[PDB]
Amino acid sequence: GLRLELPLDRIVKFVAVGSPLLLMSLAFAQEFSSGSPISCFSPSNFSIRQAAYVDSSCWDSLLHHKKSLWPHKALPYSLLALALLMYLPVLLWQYAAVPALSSDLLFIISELDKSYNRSIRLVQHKERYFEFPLLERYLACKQRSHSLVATYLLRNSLLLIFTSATYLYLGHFHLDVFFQEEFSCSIKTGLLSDETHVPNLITCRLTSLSIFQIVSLSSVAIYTILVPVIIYNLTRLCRWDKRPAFDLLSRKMLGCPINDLNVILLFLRANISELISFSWLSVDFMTLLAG
Amino acid sequence: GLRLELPLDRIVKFVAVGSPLLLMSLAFAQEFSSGSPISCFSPSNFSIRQAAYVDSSCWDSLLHHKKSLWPHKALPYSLLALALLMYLPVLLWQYAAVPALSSDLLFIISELDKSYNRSIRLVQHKERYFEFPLLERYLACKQRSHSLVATYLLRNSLLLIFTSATYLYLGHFHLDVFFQEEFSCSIKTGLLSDETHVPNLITCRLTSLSIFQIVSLSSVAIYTILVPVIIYNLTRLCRWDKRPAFDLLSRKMLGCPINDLNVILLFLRANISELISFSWLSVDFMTLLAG
Amino acid sequence: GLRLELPLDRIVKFVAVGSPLLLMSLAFAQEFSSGSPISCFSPSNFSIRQAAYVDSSCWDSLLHHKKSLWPHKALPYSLLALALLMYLPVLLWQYAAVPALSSDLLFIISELDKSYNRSIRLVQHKERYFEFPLLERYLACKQRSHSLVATYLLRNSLLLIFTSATYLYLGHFHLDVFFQEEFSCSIKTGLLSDETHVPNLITCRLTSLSIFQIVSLSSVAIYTILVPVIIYNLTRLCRWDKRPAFDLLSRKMLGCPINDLNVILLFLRANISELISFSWLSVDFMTLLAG
Amino acid sequence: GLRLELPLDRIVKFVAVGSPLLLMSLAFAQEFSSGSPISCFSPSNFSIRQAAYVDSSCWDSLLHHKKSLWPHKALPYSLLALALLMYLPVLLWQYAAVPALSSDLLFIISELDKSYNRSIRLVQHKERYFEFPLLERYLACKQRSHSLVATYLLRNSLLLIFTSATYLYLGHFHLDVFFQEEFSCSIKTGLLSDETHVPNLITCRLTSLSIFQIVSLSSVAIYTILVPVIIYNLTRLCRWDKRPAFDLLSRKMLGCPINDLNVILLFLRANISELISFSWLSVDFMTLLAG
Amino acid sequence: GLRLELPLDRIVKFVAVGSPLLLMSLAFAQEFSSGSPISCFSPSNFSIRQAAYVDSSCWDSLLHHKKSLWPHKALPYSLLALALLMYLPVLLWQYAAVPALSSDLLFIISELDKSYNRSIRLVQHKERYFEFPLLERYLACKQRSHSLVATYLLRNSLLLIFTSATYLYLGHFHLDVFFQEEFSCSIKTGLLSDETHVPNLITCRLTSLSIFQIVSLSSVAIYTILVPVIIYNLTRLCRWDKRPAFDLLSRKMLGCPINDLNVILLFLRANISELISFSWLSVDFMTLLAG
Amino acid sequence: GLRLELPLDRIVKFVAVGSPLLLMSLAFAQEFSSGSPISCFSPSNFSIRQAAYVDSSCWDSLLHHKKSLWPHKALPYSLLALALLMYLPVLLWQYAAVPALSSDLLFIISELDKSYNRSIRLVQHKERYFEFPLLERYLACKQRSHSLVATYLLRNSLLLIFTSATYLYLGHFHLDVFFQEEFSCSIKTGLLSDETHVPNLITCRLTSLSIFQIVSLSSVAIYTILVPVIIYNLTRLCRWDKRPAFDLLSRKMLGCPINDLNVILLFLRANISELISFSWLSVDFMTLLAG
Amino acid sequence: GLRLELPLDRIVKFVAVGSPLLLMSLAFAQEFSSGSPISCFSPSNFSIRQAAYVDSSCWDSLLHHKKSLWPHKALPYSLLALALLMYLPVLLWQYAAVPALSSDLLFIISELDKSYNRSIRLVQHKERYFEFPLLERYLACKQRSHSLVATYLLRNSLLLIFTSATYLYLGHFHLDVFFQEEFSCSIKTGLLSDETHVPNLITCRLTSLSIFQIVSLSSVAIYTILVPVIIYNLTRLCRWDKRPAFDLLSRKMLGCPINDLNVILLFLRANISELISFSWLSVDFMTLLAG
Repeated sequence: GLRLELPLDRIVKFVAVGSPLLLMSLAFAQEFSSGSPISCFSPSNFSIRQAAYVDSSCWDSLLHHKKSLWPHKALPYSLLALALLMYLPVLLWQYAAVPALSSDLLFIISELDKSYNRSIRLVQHKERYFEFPLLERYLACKQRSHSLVATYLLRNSLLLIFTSATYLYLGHFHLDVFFQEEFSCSIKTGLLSDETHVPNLITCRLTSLSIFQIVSLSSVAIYTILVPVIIYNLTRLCRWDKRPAFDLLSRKMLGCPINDLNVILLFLRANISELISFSWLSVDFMTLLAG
Repeated sequence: GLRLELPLDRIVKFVAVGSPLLLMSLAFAQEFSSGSPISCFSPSNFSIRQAAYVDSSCWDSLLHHKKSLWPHKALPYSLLALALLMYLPVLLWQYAAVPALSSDLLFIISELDKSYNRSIRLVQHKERYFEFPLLERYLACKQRSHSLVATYLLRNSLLLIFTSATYLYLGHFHLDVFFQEEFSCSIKTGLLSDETHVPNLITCRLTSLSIFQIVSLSSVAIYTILVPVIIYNLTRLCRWDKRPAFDLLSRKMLGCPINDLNVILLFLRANISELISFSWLSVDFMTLLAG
Repeated sequence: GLRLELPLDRIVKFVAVGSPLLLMSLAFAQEFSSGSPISCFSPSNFSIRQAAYVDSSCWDSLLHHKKSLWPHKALPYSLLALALLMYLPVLLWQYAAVPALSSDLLFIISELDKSYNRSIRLVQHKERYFEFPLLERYLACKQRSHSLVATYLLRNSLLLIFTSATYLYLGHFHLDVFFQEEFSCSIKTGLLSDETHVPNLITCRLTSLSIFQIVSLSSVAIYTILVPVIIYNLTRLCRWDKRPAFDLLSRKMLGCPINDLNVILLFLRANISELISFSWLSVDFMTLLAG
Repeated sequence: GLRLELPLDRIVKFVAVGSPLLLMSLAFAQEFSSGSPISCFSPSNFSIRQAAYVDSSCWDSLLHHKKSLWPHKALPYSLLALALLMYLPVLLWQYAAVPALSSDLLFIISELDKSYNRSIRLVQHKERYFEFPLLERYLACKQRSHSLVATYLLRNSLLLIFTSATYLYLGHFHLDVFFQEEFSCSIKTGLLSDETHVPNLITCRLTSLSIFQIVSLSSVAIYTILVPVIIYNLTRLCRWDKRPAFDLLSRKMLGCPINDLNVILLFLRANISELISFSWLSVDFMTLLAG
Repeated sequence: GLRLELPLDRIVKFVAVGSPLLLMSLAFAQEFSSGSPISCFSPSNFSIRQAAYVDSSCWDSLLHHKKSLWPHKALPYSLLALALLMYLPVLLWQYAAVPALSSDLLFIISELDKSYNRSIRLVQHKERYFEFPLLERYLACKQRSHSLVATYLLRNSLLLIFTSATYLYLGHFHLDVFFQEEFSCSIKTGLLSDETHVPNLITCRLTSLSIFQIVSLSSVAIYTILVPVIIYNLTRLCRWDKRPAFDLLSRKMLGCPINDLNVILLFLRANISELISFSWLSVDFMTLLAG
Repeated sequence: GLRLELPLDRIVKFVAVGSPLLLMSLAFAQEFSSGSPISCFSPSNFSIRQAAYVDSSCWDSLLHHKKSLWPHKALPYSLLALALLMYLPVLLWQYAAVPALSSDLLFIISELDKSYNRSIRLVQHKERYFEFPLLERYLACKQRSHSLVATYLLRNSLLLIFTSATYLYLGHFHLDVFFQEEFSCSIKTGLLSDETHVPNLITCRLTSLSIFQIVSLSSVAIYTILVPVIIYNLTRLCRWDKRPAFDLLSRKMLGCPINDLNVILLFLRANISELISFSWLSVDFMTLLAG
Repeated sequence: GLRLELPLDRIVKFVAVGSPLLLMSLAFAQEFSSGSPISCFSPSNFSIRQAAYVDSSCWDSLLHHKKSLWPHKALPYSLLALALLMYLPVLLWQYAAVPALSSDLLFIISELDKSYNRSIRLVQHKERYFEFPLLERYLACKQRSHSLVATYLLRNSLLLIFTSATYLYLGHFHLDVFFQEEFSCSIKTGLLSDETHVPNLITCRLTSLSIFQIVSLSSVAIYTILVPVIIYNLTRLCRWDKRPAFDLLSRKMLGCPINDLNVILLFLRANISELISFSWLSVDFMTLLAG
């Protein structure tokens, strides 16, 4: 029943994955309802099937003559790609960091409990500093590594990079097609030319500009909101974490803070409820700890 | 099986989250049924496709010429945003207050049970005042804090602020479009101008004014009803809570009532059924307590 | 596995909550099927879209000129409100009476079982009257209260009040629109006036008068049926309830019958199967009770 | 795991409740499919909307001029009412007879098992007649009552009464509208009069006469079949039921057969598998019973 | 975990009940899809609604003038009735034979196991013939009865009778309407007569003759296949069943084979896996049985 | 948790049953979508209903005049019949072979384990050849039988026969209608003759030739692939199976290989994981087997 | 609870199987929505049914005259075949390698645990090299085999081969039909010729070119991404795997690396968490291992 993810990262992943899916569903469920996502004012003597042909041709082309409006067609697929892009760092953390850290937390929790139990017999009263050789050798070995701190940094770095990519994509493509609801589509380009019945230019109107605007604005707003929490999570480990065995923990509590020790200390602090935290909530001393 | 939420707050959160979703579903399920949410009286010689083009264009524009009716289009999305705004304080309370308070309740419950068991042997008859040092040191440490009382106040403060925001939004936007069921829409503004067939102004009628009025009135009524219960919950802790170990509880029962002691006392009173409340329901005395 | 609700109240709540929902579903499921809930005999030269505009406008207005038929539009929503109005007393009883009464029943059941077990050793043969001080002090304390009897009365009072409100609403609004299946609707009131093509008055017919009549009659009938059972439940406690420990129960069996003793006695009688009711089904005596 | 209902009554209740629901579903699922349940031969120059108006008006009126065909409209609702009418006696038996009889069966089963166990020690060989005072006093008390036999009779009486009511309703209303598939409907009665375009009389045809005939015939047939089993169940207890402790049972096996003893004897016989029925299947004697 | 039904009867009941339901679903799911199950070649000047009226009238009448085609309309209901007719014998066997036979099998299995255990102590080496008085008295009592063999015969007899009824119905009604896909329907019989516009006779074509033919042929084929297995099951008990305690079984293995002994012997043989069948699979002898 | 089916036969049955169902669903789900499965080029002056009549008549007839195209109509039903034809051998194996073989495997497994346990005490060191009389008598009795080997052969024989039947049906019927997408249908054969308006011959086109071709080709390909695995399974037992107790197994390992011994040996080899296969994976010797 | 698949192969199989199904669903769900997947500009005097006939005929033919566009019709079926082609290697690995390897891992894990337990008693201080004869004989027997390494290589080889086949198919067929949205279809080839009304050539346009392009590009991209991980998995075993009993493991750690030893070593390393890995996470020595 161990908890292997910080509470903030859980809600960050949930929001970042869920929101593009919700926006994509809000766009799929409207164009199926309204029918065609584009209308065209065909001439009066175009019967019925020729009007449908004009509609389909202008929707397929999507090129304003008098310049290109391709983002309208590729909205839900581009939104769906964002879901996979957000889900990739979660998969990386799931399949690259949690197996080692799970064992590293279980072992340290068990031996911390054992050390507390051993110190209990000393409480009811110095062969204590050397009494835990494992807690010094193992912790010195892990402090010199750089194994999974890199993955923890890189997950947030990837999330920030993809957020910046979304910013660039939106601000470079969707901005130039705002407030553009109609365009002059043409079909007299290929073999249909040299045929006098069909007019030269046909006006057509997009029927889903509101969905486009709402999706763009909402996505920009939420992915703006989601940046400070990400940078806070990234910068959380930069400052040194401070709250018998805890004395030995504080003994090697110094130096550059970029190790594997900081992440396991953070996960230990976030999982303090597993071990006996009776004395943790009450922040002489031996008399109080006697009970 | 501990209960970590007051019964009143449960129903308040349930109502405040559920009702905008129900109203939004009552609006989605009608415009899909009736087809277009707006009709237009196109001229007789407009064939079929041109009438649909006029309908779609006037629905997209939604601007009365002879002034703007944008709330009609943005009703379900604005209602959906209210659901997230209501759900945010619940998330804050879930992820910021309940972990510490759960441990603080478990510890106090266990040691209260232990103290009652110890006093039982004294019942069947003064080393009793000093017999519980933890119940004095821990309770004095928590009484000097201000940790989670701020969150408890801020949840209700946020709910009140968002209710006021809903009031302002409704009374500033929806009021000026009541009793307005039809408008003169125009399409001869862009490239469609200088074309004599289409008339200058086309009358159009909204087919969902009843849903608009009903949703607005119902939402105003329910969020009016939900205010006194919120202010009662906020003001509940302002008055000091009054009902061996309970004597020590009453001993430090004084001073300014804004501490972390008041909230844990309220949760203890609301969870009296966990411990032995045999003597609680019967509100000399030692002879009665002997059984 | 305690039973905390009388069997009659269960079926009363089930009927009173379920029936408006069933009637509302019988009205939603028909107007979605038949299409428009109102038809209009537009002139022959009105094309197609103008007829739909006339239909929508007359349905939105719903005002007979040659007086108002608004109950037809607001039938399912008014029926849905009745469901919440019926559900409110159930919520009140669930969140205001059952927690105290559950403990009060558990304690009395356990101590009744203990007293029966103690009297068993006296059966196989006067320090018996004073042998149960708790059963006298606790029962005298509860007999002087007025705590949850008020809630039990007020639940049925609220149900009766809401039934009377439904009576008044139906008999004051739905009665004047019976046998009215068609009306002369007009659209030439606003900007559509001074336009000679549209006629002055257009006949329209309601296509759901049968559903209206059936719903009204059925609701009146069932809420007429549901009144005598409610008044019987309310008047049940007015008469004093009569069927070692039961001798002490009969000892304080007198006085004004409006206490908290009557309701707990009723719940004890309705939950006689929990304790040992071997002698209850066989209604000298010590010889029979020896087995 | 006690069985509290006779096998015949189970299938009777299942058939009587299920069949009207099945017939109602066979009528709902057809008129939604075919569209309108009535067609009308409007004149050729009635455009499109006027034909729909004529259809809806004639369906709402449903009055043959050259006399009333209201059963066609009220078929599924009248069938649905039969489901509740059939379900009411089941509810009465569930909430009025089974709680007392459950305890009365459990007690008699347990003490019968105890008596058999006591007689076992006498088998391996007269203080036996007086050895079971409870089996005589309790059984004499129950034989003088009339408590739940009245409910058992009244359930079948109510079922028979409602079957007779269904017979009367069908044979008094549905018989006069058989072989009537078309009628002359009129709409020129109210304000539509003094208008020369609409003809005086319009022929209309019912499109669901086959469903009407099939439902009527099937319901009559099944509720004819269901009567002899009901009367057999009612008359089952009139004849006295005949198959140490069973000798005492046979000792008071006489007199008028209308008591509470007959019903509990029937339920005991139908639940013979609960106790040790090893000797029941083998229908000197002590030597055989020794094993 | 006893098995109370022969494997062959299980598949027979499954096929006989499932197949009419499958055929009925294959007919419901096609006429809902294709729309109307009958088309009519109305004249050119019949507008739109008059053609629908002609279609509905000819479908309702279904009477060839120049003789009756009623089986086409009543196909799915007649197929549904066959499901209940097939299910009735299963209900009879479930509610009339299995309760007695279950106890009769449990008792004989337990005492057979006991006898085998007793003979085990004699194996490791004549007070054996009289050692099982119950196995002789009980088996002689059951051999003289005729209780449930009649039900076992009557179930298969009813299945055969209903198969013959299906044969007669199909071969007497469906045969005369094969290769008949169109007919001359008339509507000028009632009040529509003396009206010159509608022609005297209108040709109409059935659009579901293929479904009719396929259903008829398939049903005939499968219910032909299902007869030999039924007659084999019926004739199975006519021949005497042959494979310490089994010696006593063979001792009364003679006489007329129509008893209750044959059916319980068949069920014992079909449930040989319940008891110790170690020696059954190996079909001197005492030396082999020693292990 | 015994495994009673070879892994190859599992996938063979899964493929052979699933694939016709998948192909049938790929044909049902297309003709419901496209509407009519056949179109006809009716003349210009045929109104609307006469065109539908022509379509339905030509689809029902399906007879090219200038020869018969009946396989197009009977594709999904003929595909559905193949599912039952494939499922029949699985039912035969389930209800005719597995009950005897299950017991025969359980007994041999248990006694093999017992023999291994007995030989264990001899390992840690000739009364061993005669030490297992059952393993010789029972195995000699089963080797002389021919009971369930016939069923095992006949299942694969039936599968091969039905595959050959499918080959013959496809290659004899579907081959002559390939590359035939249109035909000249006629309706002027019966009473519609001697009527000048309808032309003599009407061209019609099949709209589902692609589905026909794809289904035919895919089915031929997969049932070609499925033949070598079937013949391998059939020929598997023809060669003698070769890998204290296993010495006795090898002792009677000779003669004609068509017995019941081969199938139980195959199932034993396929279920080697049930017993102790510690020495099986390591393929002097007594020293190695000591551990 | 053993893990029998490498984590990388799990995600590879998941992606390779899921993605063609997702792409196929993205193509099925669009052409059902838009209606026909192809439109045609029929002449004005073609009524309604002739236009539908032209549409269906041109969709069935799909042959540009002025060369063949068959990939458009066969997109979802060709995508569905890829799912089975990807699933086949997973089935091969499931039914050909995992049963032997499961036992081979269980045995080695159990005996490794036993050896560690035996060495524990030697830790707390040379009959150790010969102390594990099984770990040498069994491991030498498996090192000389080539049984399941071939299957492990062949699974990835098959995946690479099918990826190359997909590359060839796409680049040889889909490339020549890009940027081709319309074609000149003809119907005047068969019996419809010599008929002057229908024109010689009819222009038609594909309405699903965007789906075609998106599916092709996306599939190419993802199956390009999936190649380096496959080749990494294939090349993983080529390099020798390096990290009392582990000394014996290192003793035969040499030679050509193509054996069955490498795969079981890889699976042991990937399943290190099953056994006691307390000393694994802490990478003199005996003093540290004493705890």
